[PDB]
Amino acid sequence: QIEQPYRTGYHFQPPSNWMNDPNGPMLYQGVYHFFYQYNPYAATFGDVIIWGHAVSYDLVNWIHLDPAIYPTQEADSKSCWSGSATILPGNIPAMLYTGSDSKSRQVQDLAWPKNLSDPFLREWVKHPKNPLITPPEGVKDDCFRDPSTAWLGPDGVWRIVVGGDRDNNGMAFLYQSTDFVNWKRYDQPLSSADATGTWECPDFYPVPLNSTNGLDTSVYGGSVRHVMKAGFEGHDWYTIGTYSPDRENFLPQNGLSLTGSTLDLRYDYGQFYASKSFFDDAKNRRVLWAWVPETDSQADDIEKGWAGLQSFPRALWIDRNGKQLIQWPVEEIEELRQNQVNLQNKNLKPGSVLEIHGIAASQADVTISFKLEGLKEAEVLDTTLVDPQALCNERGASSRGALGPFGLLAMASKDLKEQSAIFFRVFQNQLGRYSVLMCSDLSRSTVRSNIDTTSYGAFVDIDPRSEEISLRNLIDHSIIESFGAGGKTCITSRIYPKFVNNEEAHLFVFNNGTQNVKISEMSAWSMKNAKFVVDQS
Ligand SMILES: *[C@H]1O[C@H](CO)[C@@H](O[C@@H]2O[C@H](CO)[C@@H](O[C@H]3O[C@H](CO)[C@@H](O)[C@H](O)[C@@H]3O)[C@H](O)[C@H]2NC(C)=O)[C@H](O)[C@H]1NC(C)=O
Ligand SMILES: *[C@@H]1O[C@H](CO)[C@@H](O[C@@H]2O[C@H](CO)[C@@H](O)[C@H](O)[C@H]2NC(C)=O)[C@H](O)[C@H]1NC(C)=O
Ligand SMILES: OC[C@H]1N[C@H](CO)[C@@H](O)[C@@H]1O
Repeated sequence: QIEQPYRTGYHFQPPSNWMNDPNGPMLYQGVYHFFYQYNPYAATFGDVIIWGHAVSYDLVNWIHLDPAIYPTQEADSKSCWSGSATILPGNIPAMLYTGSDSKSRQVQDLAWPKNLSDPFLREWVKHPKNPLITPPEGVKDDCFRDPSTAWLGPDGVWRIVVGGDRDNNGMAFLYQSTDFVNWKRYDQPLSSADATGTWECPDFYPVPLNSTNGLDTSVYGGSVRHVMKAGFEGHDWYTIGTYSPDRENFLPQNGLSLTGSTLDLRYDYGQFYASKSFFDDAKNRRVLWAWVPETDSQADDIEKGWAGLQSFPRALWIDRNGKQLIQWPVEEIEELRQNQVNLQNKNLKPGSVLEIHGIAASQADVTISFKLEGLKEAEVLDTTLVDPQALCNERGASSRGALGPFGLLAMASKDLKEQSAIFFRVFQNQLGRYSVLMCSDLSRSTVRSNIDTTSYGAFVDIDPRSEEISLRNLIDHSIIESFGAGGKTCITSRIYPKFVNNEEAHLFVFNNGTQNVKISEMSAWSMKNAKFVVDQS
């Protein structure tokens, strides 16, 4: 028998209880800081939410600390909601966050470490003039929140954004200040969309063109572009554009307002929400934290007594062609790798299933690369308007085609009665150009009742003719982060097979199509647990 079969081994998550929106991430004095929305009283959202706190020297192995920001003054008596962190000149970190005041309205609060001597910033103090910012003119007291990391303009003035809506038209309210205490709403929003509802946890940063690293938020230039990100309709979206401080104007690259349609871009197309990035000036990389909600019954959450996991921190950067963003787990994860199992030049005959042996199947890192031959045989399906989620949900692992479904069977039982399939499908349009679809077929992930087993999918932007379809998977018990094409298309999935209570998990590579495919290379590593020390009291 096995207890707590769903807690992860190397993904960040508190000892117990509920967690969501990751908060004010930052790198201060050689230490990585992470904060998270926490309900110290149950395994479900509640009327009282504080800021969880934990530190790490490598984003992998953590140390849980006492909660940092909790309601102490009127400006946040009901709860301390999401916010961001900004290290101001002088090496002093500032925390701006949304609070729920006595009158139950959402406002912006400021706070900062109280004992900078302390490597772990255990104790924090609020400013006295809190709240620093209150809902604008025509804005409802529960539609104004999630302030961003601030950025300093060449003119010496700061800039931040706050989420919310104006008559149900999601917006990025922009405020400016010189001291970081007195703020004034700017005349227009930084950006916005219609009928999208409250924009949550906005994020606005610069990405260096033709590079693969990050920049300090405050950077700007002609060889730089800006990502305007926002959550809404249960998903986090973004858009690459150009920023011009002089008029606080954001001009999208594709020239579209966010729509939440299969027309826009998301970081991850599965369970991924309330994401926030931050600049790591030690390794020159922009890191991305994101909340991964549960998919099992609320009843189930109260039983296991915990909800919420954080994605494994991924590095962010704009693509070579500059039209989309790329993500990849930070190198530190590599140090968790134990033993390995390879495969090279292995054909997967039509309708076959090859098992990977010797790996720690339930907690591993698996990369696999397919070599396609005979594309002319691709099914015929113009994909200009097709919605991939519908397609993976209609054509699962058991729907045989020409090229694909071919891929990986993770968190699977020995009898394949329960399985989670991450795979591909290659299609071709009348004119002869190809398209690749990536899927996460959770339809058979678990036999348990009351579990959301919806599947997730997205189209991968590569050329099957020239490049091989690559796929890495971070398998950690109840979460699977599927990285396709080197991070050009990511998909996080939560699954809860029943077998994980008695039997051990299995790992397979498979091809259920009619056309033969070959495994160019398959590198699989068993992943050891991440160290989680506790220093609270
Ligand atoms: C991909 O290849 C097959 C594509 O159909 C798929 O077959 C599985 O087995 C049969 C078809 O041979 C079907 O199962 C039927 O019987 C079960 C009884 O256990 C019913 O519950 C099903 O609803 C259905 O009537 C399924 O179509 C299919 N899946 C299973 C095992 O139920 C293979 O499974 C696919 N390869 C893998 C392992 O992903
Ligand atoms: C401010 O932070 C420092 C650094 O952690 C604290 O100093 C440590 O205090 C413990 C006992 O509380 C000692 O065992 C360590 O030797 C101290 N280290 C240093 C660097 O002095 C200090 O106590 C904190 N002050 C407050 C306000 O609690
Ligand atoms: O826990 C409160 C936070 N949940 C939302 C995102 O899920 C944020 O807008 C809000 O600040």
